[PDB]
This record gives sequence, structure tokens and C-alpha cells, in this order.
Amino acid sequence: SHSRKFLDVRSEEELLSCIKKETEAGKLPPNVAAGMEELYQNYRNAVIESGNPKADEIVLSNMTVALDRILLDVEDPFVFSSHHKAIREPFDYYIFGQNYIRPLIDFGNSFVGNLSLFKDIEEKLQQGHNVVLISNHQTEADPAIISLLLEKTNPYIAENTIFVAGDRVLADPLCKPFSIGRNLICVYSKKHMFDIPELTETKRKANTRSLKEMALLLRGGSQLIWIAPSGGRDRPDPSTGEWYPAPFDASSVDNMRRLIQHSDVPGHLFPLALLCHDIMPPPSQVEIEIRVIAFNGAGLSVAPEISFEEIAATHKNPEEVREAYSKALFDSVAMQYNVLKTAISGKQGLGASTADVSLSQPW
Repeated sequence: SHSRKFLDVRSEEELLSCIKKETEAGKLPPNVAAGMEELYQNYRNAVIESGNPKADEIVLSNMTVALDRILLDVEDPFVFSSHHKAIREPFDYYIFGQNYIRPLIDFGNSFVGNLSLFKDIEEKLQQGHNVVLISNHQTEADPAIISLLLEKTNPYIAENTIFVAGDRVLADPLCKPFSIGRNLICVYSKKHMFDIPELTETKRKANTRSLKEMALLLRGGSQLIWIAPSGGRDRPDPSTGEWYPAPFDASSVDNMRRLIQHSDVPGHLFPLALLCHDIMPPPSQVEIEIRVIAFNGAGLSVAPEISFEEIAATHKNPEEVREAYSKALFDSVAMQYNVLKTAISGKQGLGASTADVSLSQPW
């Protein structure tokens, strides 16, 4: 039976004592207990540093509920398979991840690129078409960056986007409550497929099942799916420290395009850029060389779909077409990303807008 002791915590001393007690009962592995203490301190620090006047209340509330939900999953892990629908009841995991990430976003220094295209995307969905957002990936909070930035203007996208998500993030005890509250297509990454030879067959069968269910969803129409063809989160250049979208896997863009073609329903792929690594960056040696959670502006942009036909008509074979189409999507993502960068880290705000990227603050 679930220990609800984290919900009785009213102080940092009780928090640490609770962590100790759950570990001593064997209900929390020592490395997970340690990760929980680091998480607490880092979340606390970022919220206090934002200047938020309700910092102490937000931290106590979000962190005691986060620890309770992390322990709940450790006691009996939620099993993810193929398509996962966000859990909204009795405990709304979606709204929990939204409220958990809210205080880390500096909305005054956050921007949306080409807001009107998100309305275009909703129209296409209303026509029964499917839309795939071909994006870069920066943090495990990416779904909340998208949902929070668009919650006022595009609540439909905020609540119904489906994220193609890899096994590494879905297995992490600290991220599980967040993941449970999102719509997902769960896949085993190519990167880790061969790490454990005794699991490869199983992962491949599950990947086929996930693809099959995604194809079935597409046949039904009106699906909005996000996928980062790079797989992983962007990393800073190991020498310069510069962050920008990681290389795409051109086969991943091709596989999505072809599933759309066989679904017999009109489908659209739009290049999407996300800028939020400062809020919850992946670990990196150059960052040590030159904080796991921070308050910072976030950016989100979308640009028109790339003409696949124009590329197929001007390239000599299948491989060259695949590479050029993936590169054209990637080139758009990187272009939008630099405009977001100039607006936020460059401090130009709306003055970073260009002919192709029009910024706004829809909140």
C-alpha cells in the first residue's frame, strides 16, 4: 500500500527524514532517494531565484506532490506500451506537469514564432488530416514548454499533441509522473537497441507494435504527433559551448512520411523549433568546464511545410531524396531556432522577428 508520507511533509527537515524512512523501508532505492534530494534542492533554488513571491509555497506544494508521485511509481511502476493516453483522473498528471514547469518559465522573455500557423494546423486537423511536428528536442520538459506557451491560444494543441518518446526518459523514476500525464507513442531507441542483447528481440517486437498502432491512429485522421528525428536532446558543442539542433536521422523523417502516405489520409509535416535547454539541460562536460534546473525564457516556433514533391522531382534516387527532404526540414528548424535565440539570449525580443519568423507573446 502506497506510503503517502510525502504529503505530510511541512518542512525541509521532514522532507529529508521522509526520504530516509522510505529508503530504510526498502521502498526507495538509495540512488533514487539521492536523485530526489538533488531534484528538491535544484527546483527550490530555481523557483526562489526567479523572484517569484510565492516561491516557498510553490516549492513545498509542487515538490511534496512530486515526491509522493515518484514514490508511488517506484512502489509499483506504471507500465508504458505503444500508445499511452495522458492520465487526467483521479489525479490529473497533465495539469500537475503543467503547474510543475510553470514557475521555471520567464514568460516576459519567452516567444512564439508564427503563432498563426498553429491555427492553420488546427484547421487541417478539423478537416480530418494528420499533422506531424518535426522538431528538435532540448529537455524532458519539452511537452510542457509547448503546452504552457500555447495554453491560451491553442489549448487543443496543448492537451492533445502526442509525443514519440524514447525508452530512456520513460524508465526514469524522477520523470515518470510527468510522462504519465502526456499523450505518447513509446519507442525503444536505435541508440540503445543493442546495449542488452537479451532484450533486442523484445524491443523490436514492441517497436513494431507501436508503429502499427500509430498507423492505425493515422487511418482514423485528426492526429497531431510530435517527433524529434535526432532522438536525443541537443548538446552543446564540446569546444565552443554553443547549443543548436542536433542532426536528424533522415530515416526517421522518411518512416513518418511513408506511414502518412499509406494511411490514405492527407498528412502534413511541419518543422518546429524549441529553445529551452537552459530550463532543464541534459548533462554535459563542457557545461561543467565553462545547474540542472533554472528560470529562463523559452521559445517555440513553427514554419510552413516543406514541399516533398519539389525535392523528389529534383533528386536522382530514393536515398538522395530522403536526405534532401530531411535536410530541408532540419534547415528550417535551425533557422527558426536562431531567431528564437536572438529574441531570448540575444535580448532582441520581438525585434529579432524576420520575414519568415514572426514573434509574439500570447499570454
